[PDB]
Amino acid sequence: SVKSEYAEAAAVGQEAVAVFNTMKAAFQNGDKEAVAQYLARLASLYTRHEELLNRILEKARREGNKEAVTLMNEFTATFQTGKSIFNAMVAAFKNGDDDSFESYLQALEKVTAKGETLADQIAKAL
Repeated sequence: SVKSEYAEAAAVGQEAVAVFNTMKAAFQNGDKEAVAQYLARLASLYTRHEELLNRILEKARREGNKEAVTLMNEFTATFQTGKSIFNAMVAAFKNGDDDSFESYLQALEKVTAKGETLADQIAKAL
C-alpha cells in the first residue's frame, strides 16, 4: 500500500538522519576522510528518499486523495530546500570552507526539524 511505501521511505529518511548526525561528529573532530564518505552515503540516501516520495505523491494523485496530495506537495517542496542546502554543504566541503559548512549544517538541521510535524501528518493521511 502507499502507507507501507511511506513507512519504507520514512525509514530511508531516518537512516539519513543517523548518517548525518555521525558525519557532524566527524566534521567537528576534523576527520575529513570520514566526512567525505558520509557525504557520499547521504547523497545516495537523499536521492533514494526523493524518488520514493515522488512515487507516493504520484500514487496519492492517481488515488484522488486530495488531502494527501496537498500535504505531500508541501512536504516535497520543503525536501527540495533541504536538497539545496545539502548540495551547498557538499560544495563547501569540496572548497574547504568550514565556516559555510557549519552554517549549512545548522540550517539543514532546522529545516529538517521544522518538517517533522508534517511528515507525521502524511503518515496518518495516506
